[PDB]
This record gives sequence, structure tokens and C-alpha cells, in this order.
Amino acid sequence: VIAVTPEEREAVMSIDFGGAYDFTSPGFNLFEVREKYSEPMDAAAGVVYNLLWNSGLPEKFGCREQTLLNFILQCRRRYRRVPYHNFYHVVDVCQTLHTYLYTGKASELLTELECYVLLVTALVHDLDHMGVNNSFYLKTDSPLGILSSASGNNSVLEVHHCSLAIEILSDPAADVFEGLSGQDVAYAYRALIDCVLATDMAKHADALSRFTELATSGFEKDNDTHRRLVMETLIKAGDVSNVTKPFETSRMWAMAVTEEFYRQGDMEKEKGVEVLPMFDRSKNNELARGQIGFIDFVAGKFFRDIVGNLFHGMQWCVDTVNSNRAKWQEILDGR
Amino acid sequence: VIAVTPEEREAVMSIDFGGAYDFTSPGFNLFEVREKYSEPMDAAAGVVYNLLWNSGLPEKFGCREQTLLNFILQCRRRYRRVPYHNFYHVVDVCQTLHTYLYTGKASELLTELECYVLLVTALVHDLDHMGVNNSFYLKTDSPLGILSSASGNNSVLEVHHCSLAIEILSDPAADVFEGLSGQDVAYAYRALIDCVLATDMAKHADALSRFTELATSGFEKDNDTHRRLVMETLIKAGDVSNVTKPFETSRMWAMAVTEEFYRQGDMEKEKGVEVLPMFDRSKNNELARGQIGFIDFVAGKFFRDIVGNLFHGMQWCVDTVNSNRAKWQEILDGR
Ligand SMILES: CC(C)Cn1c(=O)n(C)c(=O)c2nc[nH]c21
Ligand SMILES: CC(C)Cn1c(=O)n(C)c(=O)c2nc[nH]c21
Ligand SMILES: [Mg+2]
Ligand SMILES: [Mg+2]
Ligand SMILES: [Zn+2]
Ligand SMILES: [Zn+2]
Repeated sequence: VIAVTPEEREAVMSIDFGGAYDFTSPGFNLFEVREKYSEPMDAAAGVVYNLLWNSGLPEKFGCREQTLLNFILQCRRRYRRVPYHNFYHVVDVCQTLHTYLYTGKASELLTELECYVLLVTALVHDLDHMGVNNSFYLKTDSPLGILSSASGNNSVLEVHHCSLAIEILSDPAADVFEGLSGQDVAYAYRALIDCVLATDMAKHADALSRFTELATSGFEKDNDTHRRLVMETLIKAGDVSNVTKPFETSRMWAMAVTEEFYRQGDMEKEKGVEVLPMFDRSKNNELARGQIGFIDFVAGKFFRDIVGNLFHGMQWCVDTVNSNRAKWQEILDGR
Repeated sequence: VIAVTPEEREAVMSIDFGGAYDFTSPGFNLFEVREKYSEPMDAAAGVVYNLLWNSGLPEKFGCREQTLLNFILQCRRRYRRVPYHNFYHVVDVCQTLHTYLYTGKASELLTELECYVLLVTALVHDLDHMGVNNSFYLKTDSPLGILSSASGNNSVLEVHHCSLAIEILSDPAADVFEGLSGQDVAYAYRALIDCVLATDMAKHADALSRFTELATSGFEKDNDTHRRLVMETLIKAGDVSNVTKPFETSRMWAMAVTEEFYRQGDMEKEKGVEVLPMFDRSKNNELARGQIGFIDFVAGKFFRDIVGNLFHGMQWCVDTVNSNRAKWQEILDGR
């Protein structure tokens, strides 16, 4: 086990935000932080450390300050230098989930322990992502794809993310569940795992269907399964929240996603496997049309459905994705 | 990636066996090597390097000498200091499989590539075993157990071993599949994974059932699935081969298995969960009783069945397990 050094912790703690940022606000722009600090990775770690510690949740559940920081840094160490699925993506999902829980009032549907676990889970949900999706592993006969097929689980990356999450938390120095009872620890692990596994987009249609059925049948807060579905739906929302952010911020995320997809396509061309147009740098896809498509077919539809049927406090997400769609449409009609 | 140093390789190559051992013989006794050499772990690594390199298979498939040695050492690094599931167990399974393939003539049912992959697989089949079985993870609500429940695969340990095998092989310096074509590499990985997953004893009955059907319908060497089942059955045989070795050697293995089981039992008592008789140190069970039970209802029938139905050249395994049962019975009747 490679321990986190005092220098590494000090590099994050020394970051001075000068009270010029509201990490609890939906308007927070992580790209601004990345551009204004010479050490963007330390600054990013600082954003989540500040946000999580200041929430009072870690302290409430017996997690020490240093343990929380070590956890954040151990997670960071496991994210690669890819265009999109890097440390910044999970910092963003974590911060975004905080806004859904507290600014969006989703915390009213969960216990405090579940809110804590959901925020922690955001940081481990994409561990060791290599910039290629599950399909790539299966199409290229990659070892990880072969193992997933033989073991009987199509969630290639998600099970991998869970395994690494368990590895990180097995270290006493980074165990953010260190203050929980044995019963709560087992409960927390299952919730964390359920949430990470729920991010597999191959389960999207079914996930949305189940959420809708829960909402229409009547949410019962005393039902652990109902609350679990809420947790899974929230992390899914954060995972596809890029299109619900202020236009300019949404575009920056889109350019990152695009470059990552193109790099996967470059690898697929080399391996002689099928390359979907959206992953092909040579088919000059239009950014605007692609964003309108993701909004209409996936993300916009998802937010309109979950906000309209249960997460009423997250209306701003819908108003913004609708506004962004109109802006992209305007761009299309202009070219 | 932690590279293997020249000094580490030198420590293995400096081991002088002289001509005191025949690593290709069913009579080879690994305990003799362990007891006599001051650096038993280096000597054990030397046994496998000598056996595998001198087989001609690594060279035939483009595996370089240093690559093979690095692979052996990378595997060794991942075995823990537990009583039974340590590096010596996999060295034993590897050596035993060689005897089944060449002394037992099982190589006649496989391609040379499959023989090579089978031998390599023996070294990675128990990577990072912690001295407790799959049941332990489930009974104690361990994170790995929870992930298994959520993922759908009950072979907790075996999937883990495969994951680490993939990790080791991802290193160009230890990639023993480095000389294979892309097609053969994918084939090799699937075979290795199938074989490791086949070692989960929870699937024993089904594994034997399918093997029997293979014999019932007729083995066809040109059928890739038939040869795959042969590979899986052979590694299973090697895995439970302790009872087929010369009595004194078999007895020493039994002592190691027993102590590991007792330690799992001690841990279960500390966690407040059920402890089965076989794992209870406090009952002071007779070594002979446990071996007779294992022979009578598991290993005994298994060898009699696979040898009688297809592996006819491995008759000595059946003859020895029968003579061993008789000796255990005499130890009991004498006490
Ligand atoms: C990255 C991917 C899993 C989800 N995702 C995304 O976040 N944005 C912004 C997209 O435009 C997009 N298009 C497909 N998938 C997408
Ligand atoms: C390690 C275990 C799963 C297999 N195994 C074994 O190899 N020996 C020698 C035993 O006596 C035994 N008893 C139960 N399982 C056993
Ligand atoms: Mg993901
Ligand atoms: Mg095993
Ligand atoms: Zn994600
Ligand atoms: Zn084994």
C-alpha cells in the first residue's frame, strides 16, 4: 500500500480559494478553477475536500479530516490523463450531486448516511477509466472484456470501478467509513456498489423505467429499496448533467467528451473493429447536432422525467437544458 | 508497475539443483526442495523456470527467457504467506499438470498452445489468495462478498485471480503471450480465464457432469470446446491432486490445508459467524478422518471418473489415491 505523503496533503491544503467560489452553488464553474490555479489537480482536490468537510457529514459519521483528504488523493491517483473521464469529471459529479441534494432538496428523500455515501461514491464511480467505453472492451477482445463475458457481467468498467473503490477503502488511512458501526459499514458498501453499477448506460432505459414506476406508484421514504432507487437515479443524473450546466460550461464538457470519443475511434480503426460515426474524427460531426441529440434522446429526456415526477426542486436543471437546446438549435440554423 | 530487478532474477538463476531432481516426474517432492534450500522461494521459482523453459514451449511461442522469469517472479510477489494457498501451491499445480500432460499423455488431447497456456495458468490461478474461501466473504459481509452479491458472480476469489493475472500480463516485461498473434492472444486469454474460473469448487458437480457428457458423446480433438473442457478438467485435477501424491507428501500437504482452514475458523470465531467442523481448531479432528472424507466424496470419485472416462494415462493417480485411503484407514484402525 502506497501511503499519501504530507507533501501531497499540504499541496491541497495550501490552495487558497480566497472565498471567491461557492462550491455549493449550481453556478460553480470547475473550468474556471482549473484555469486560475497553477496546480489544477490540487485545486480540484481542494474543491471536494472543502465541500465535503464543510457539509458536516464526514464529522457526523466519524471520518477524520486527514482520512477524507487521503481518500480524495487515493482516488485522484487512480484517474488517468484522458480527455473526459479524468479526476475533474468525478469532482464535477460530486459537486453536482451536492447541489441536487441540498439546493435541489433531494436530501429530503434520503437519510444523512445515504447522502454521505452518495457524495463519497461520486469520487470512486469512474476509477481507472482508460478513455474507452464498455463496448470497446468487448469488440476488441480485450482481456477485461473477455473476463467480463466469462464471468457473466456486461458492466465491464463499473465492476472494475467497484473493485478499486474497495481496494482504496481497505486502507485504514483512507477509510472514510472508519467511524461507522459494522452494520452501517456493510450497508454503506452495498449502497456505494449499487450506485456505481447503476451508472452503466446499458441499463439506462430500464433504470428510467423503474424510476418512473416508483414515482407513479408513490415514494415511501421508510422503504430502503425506494431510497436506493433514488440514490441510483441521482448519481445517474449527475453523470449526464453536463448538458444542464450554463451553456459555455456545457460546451467545454462537450469538447472534452468529443476528444475522448475520437481517441477511442482512433484505436478502433487500428484494431479493425466497427467505429460508430460519433467516434470517427474523419466524419466531421457537428457539435451542435450531437448535443441536441444527447439532449433529446438521453439527458434532456432523463432530467425532464425525473424532475417532473419526483425531484421537483431541481427545476433549474430542466430550464437550463431547454435553454441550451435552443442555443444549439440557433447555432444550427445559423450555419 | 514495479519492475523485477536483475538481482531478483540472479537470485533464482544462481540456484543449483545439480541432477538431484527430475521436475518432470510424478515423484518429484517439492517439500524436499523447500526444506533443503536456504532460499526456498527462489528455489521454487527455479523449479518452474527450469521446467517451463526446458519444455520448449516458451521458445516455440516466442516467449523470451527473461520474460518468463519476470512473469514467474511477478506471480510470486502476489502470493501471501498463508499456510496453503502460497506460492508453493501454484508451483506444485504447475509441476503436477506437466506430469499429467506428458507422463500422463494428456497432451495428446490438446494443441501445443493449449499445453503452454495451461502451464502458465497454473501460476496465476490463486493470485493474492488470503487464506479464506469464497464462503467466508459472504458470511462476514466483506466488501468483496457484497460486490459478488450485487454483480451476480459467486466466484469471489477466482474472478480476483483473473484480474491480477491480466494486470501482470499487461506488463511487456512479463507478458508470456508476447510472441502470440493477436488471434492467439485472445484465444490464450479466454483459455486462461476459463481455466481459473473452473477451479471454484462450488461448480465441481456441474464441471464433472459436463466432463462426463463429453465422454458420453465422444471426445473430438478437432472440437475447440472439447479441448477447452479438457483443459478445465486438468487444472481442476491438479488443484485437488494432493491426495494422489506419495503418502508422506500427501500428508504434508494435508497438514498445510488443515492449518489454513483452522486459521479461517479462528477468524470466523472472531467475527461471530458460524464455523464448520473442518475449520474448527478446537475440535482437534484426526487428519486421517478429514482426508478419508475428502477422498471418498470429492477427490476419489473425481480422479476415478476422469481417468476411467478419458485420461487413461493417469492411472497412477487413481492407484495412489486408493493406496493413500488405505493408509489413512490403517492409521485410524490402528488408533
Ligand atoms: C461521456 C458519456 C458517458 C456521457 N455523455 C456526455 O456526458 N455528453 C456530454 C455527451 O455529449 C454524450 N454523448 C454521448 N454520451 C455523452
Ligand atoms: C484447498 C481445498 C479447497 C481443496 N482441498 C484439498 O486440497 N485437500 C488436500 C483437502 O484435504 C481438502 N479438504 C477439503 N478441501 C480440500
Ligand atoms: Mg462510468
Ligand atoms: Mg483457488
Ligand atoms: Zn461518470
Ligand atoms: Zn489452487
